[PDB]
Amino acid sequence: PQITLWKRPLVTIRIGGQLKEALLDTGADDTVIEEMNLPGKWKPKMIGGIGGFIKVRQYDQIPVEIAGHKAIGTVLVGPTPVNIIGRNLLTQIGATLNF
Amino acid sequence: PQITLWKRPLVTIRIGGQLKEALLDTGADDTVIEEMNLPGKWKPKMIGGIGGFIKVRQYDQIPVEIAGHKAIGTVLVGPTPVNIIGRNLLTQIGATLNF
Ligand SMILES: CC[C@H](C)[C@@H]1NC(=O)[C@@H](NC[C@@H](O)C[C@@H](Cc2ccccc2)C(=O)N[C@H]2c3ccccc3C[C@H]2O)Cc2ccc(cc2)OCCCCCNC1=O
Repeated sequence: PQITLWKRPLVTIRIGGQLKEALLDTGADDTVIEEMNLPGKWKPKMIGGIGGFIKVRQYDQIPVEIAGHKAIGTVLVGPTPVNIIGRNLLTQIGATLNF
Repeated sequence: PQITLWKRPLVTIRIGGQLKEALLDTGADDTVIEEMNLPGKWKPKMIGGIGGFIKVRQYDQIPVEIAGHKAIGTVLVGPTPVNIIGRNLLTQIGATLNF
């Protein structure tokens, strides 16, 4: 689908059997979801953005369905203001910026 | 043009007579430019991102040319690690997300 940017590009995703709303973020290298219980082993990690660095739990090969499109990749879980879909998963569903 | 997301979506912009490299960010509500001496009156502001908040100076009606696309709007100047072109300016150049 073609998404204009007048409003925040928030879409419904499905992860861990749960449906959530996430922001399609082209400025985020990785995908960071709000604290939740995800199956499997996780590795402590530190990511940085605007405002500072935060500690996250890194999960690998996590299946995520974005607007009906399937992706399987790394998902970081931590104290984020909003669920973010980064370039690691955006490239999987073939998302591009057009103008 | 069509920009893929394998790497960070960096483009050349023109602001205040200077050519800069900025990141096309669909996850940013506003546009944040690295510290530069822009003339005119500004309003102090605090924007929140991933690791917290940072203080910026808000300039309005600033002309910014994005890859040959003339746009004009609010620009926040602060200690950002990278120039960020937000939705306020992306909507003006007709930018969309497609997948
Ligand atoms: C610059 C971003 C502005 C300040 C902010 N947006 C973000 O921070 C949004 N994402 C910001 C990123 O697109 C910016 C982008 C800028 C950058 C780029 C390269 C190197 C350093 C910093 C970044 O942080 N990127 C980092 C990131 C984010 C998530 C996961 C991994 C990583 C790694 C790194 O790329 C998420 C958000 C947060 C609070 C929100 C709403 C959305 O509250 C609600 C809105 C609050 C007011 C509006 N604020 C925003 O739109």
